[PDB]
Amino acid sequence: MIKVEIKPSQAQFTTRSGVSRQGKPYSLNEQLCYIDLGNEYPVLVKMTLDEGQPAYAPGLYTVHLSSFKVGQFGSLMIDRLRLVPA
Amino acid sequence: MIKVEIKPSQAQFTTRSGVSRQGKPYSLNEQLCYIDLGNEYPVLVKMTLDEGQPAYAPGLYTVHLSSFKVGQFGSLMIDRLRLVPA
Repeated sequence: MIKVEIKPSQAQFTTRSGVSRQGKPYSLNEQLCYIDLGNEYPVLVKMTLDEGQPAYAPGLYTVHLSSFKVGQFGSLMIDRLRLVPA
Repeated sequence: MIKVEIKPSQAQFTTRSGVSRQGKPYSLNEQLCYIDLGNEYPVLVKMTLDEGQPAYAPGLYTVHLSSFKVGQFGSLMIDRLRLVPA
């Protein structure tokens, strides 16, 4: 299991916006977290949240299976990091 | 945990080859597996193995932490799927 931590300082999201190729508006919410990838300290990682989802609260989380998909070259890829409480 | 299965029919790798941009030869070994992504049946996924590593034997496996890296846009990515026995 991948250990992900949302620190007290990471409790908010920021929002970027713009317009798609054929006219539609979009908004993307982004939140930071720390993921332990087995180095000396956890590393900082940016997450784009799904529509209508609040920022995750501070605490410990692991990665949900829906984070993954098979890509166009047939290998596994991350679609978007989606989290569940530890 | 991601459940990965190497079936009896997937016990071998195939090898692709070629030459890099500035002259070096390369060989890449590829092996297939089934990964349970929570749909009605597991899906077929292609893996590129690391240098000097044999094909994984038939059986159940989970994903090692070294499979992941932070990408150039700061989000988590899969580098190469690396497995350990379940």
